[PDB]
Amino acid sequence: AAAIGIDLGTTYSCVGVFQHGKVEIIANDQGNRTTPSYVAFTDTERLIGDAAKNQVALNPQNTVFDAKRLIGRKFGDPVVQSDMKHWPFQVINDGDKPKVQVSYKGETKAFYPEEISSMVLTKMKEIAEAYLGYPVTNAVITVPAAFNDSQRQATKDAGVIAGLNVLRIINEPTAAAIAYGLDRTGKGERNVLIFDLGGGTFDVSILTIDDGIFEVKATAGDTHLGGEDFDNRLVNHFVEEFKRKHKKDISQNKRAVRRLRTACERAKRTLSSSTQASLEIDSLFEGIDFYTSITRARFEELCSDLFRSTLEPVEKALRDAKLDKAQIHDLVLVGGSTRIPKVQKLLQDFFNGRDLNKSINPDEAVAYGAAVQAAILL
Ligand SMILES: Nc1ncnc2c1ncn2[C@@H]1O[C@H](COP(=O)(O)OP(=O)(O)O)[C@@H](O)[C@H]1O
Ligand SMILES: [Cl-]
Ligand SMILES: [K+]
Ligand SMILES: [Mg+2]
Repeated sequence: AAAIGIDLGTTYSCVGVFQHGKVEIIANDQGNRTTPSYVAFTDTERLIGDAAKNQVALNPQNTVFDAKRLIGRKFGDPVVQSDMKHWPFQVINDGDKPKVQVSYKGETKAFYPEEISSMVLTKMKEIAEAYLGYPVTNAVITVPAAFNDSQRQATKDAGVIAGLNVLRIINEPTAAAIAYGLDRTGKGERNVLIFDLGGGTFDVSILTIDDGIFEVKATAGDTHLGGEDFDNRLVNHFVEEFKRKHKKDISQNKRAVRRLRTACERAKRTLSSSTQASLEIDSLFEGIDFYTSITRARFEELCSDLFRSTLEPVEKALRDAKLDKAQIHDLVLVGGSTRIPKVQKLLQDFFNGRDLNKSINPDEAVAYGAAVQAAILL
């Protein structure tokens, strides 16, 4: 009975298992090795993951995401008050705890963030069970290093609600380091930088590892910088292109923008492995189709300031850790956006040509380390 490692992510989640001497990251029913952290409520069903994200444009008020930004916080937390202004779903106050309010099967219902996250975890659990062939009961679940006691408590509660025995809650940067075997040496300090650029957040952690013991020396980043901001740059570019080509402005049609955004995320992912991508959106606006293309070089130009802004938190973290660049032994890429070639070039250039640890898909590295640690704990 194998235990699983679960990366419960702000925008995407990922599950792996250590079995037969190696980790396997487990693909979902659609074949995707990561699954959106989305939950949708309709007149007839609750949708989780791909099915939820794939109907987001049809159902914005009842499609919940970003629950990790709420989990374990009080309603009056300035983070909650700030973030809620920009979600299409309703957040309400139940005894100074936030709840998401939706319509489901014709009725108004509210859920605590940990309940939303428990549904995402249930999906990851079922993804693993379909692969393994038997029920899964034990798991390691990861959290950001910045999470406090209440946020860790609520993440553990999400796991309990999903029917998991949570063996340990471990930090995301620690899990990434474990994935690359960086905690296996004996006496001797090793300095590791984790550069984690995901869908919604950017986190830099500097760890010192000595005889298997992890010590956080410094952290930095931006909780509102990630792949979604690169998608948004492409969206605005294509809104302008559509205006020039058809003299129609689509920006106020919430459905057309959301569907253009989905095609932009897909093209962005293609540009990490090809130098050009095609977009073909049928009936984007008023029956007008939108068939166009984007080059990698144009994408880099549209995001050049955003990509470059990731280096200042690295500088700051090094300052706070009292370390020079050359004193970092390993540079570990985490998060789907670190697959972007320009991002890798910026970081490698900043470190004067140093190797990047990127042999594990960066959007899977946290789950991979979590799966290793789950096996060790058994
Ligand atoms: N090949 C790729 N190239 C560029 N971006 C990617 C690629 N694959 C995934 N992404 C982006 O990674 C982001 C999600 O990162 P991930 O680490 O999976 O989740 P999270 O941010 O929730 O931890 C999304 O913005 C997604 O579009
Ligand atoms: Cl699935
Ligand atoms: K993730
Ligand atoms: Mg992540």
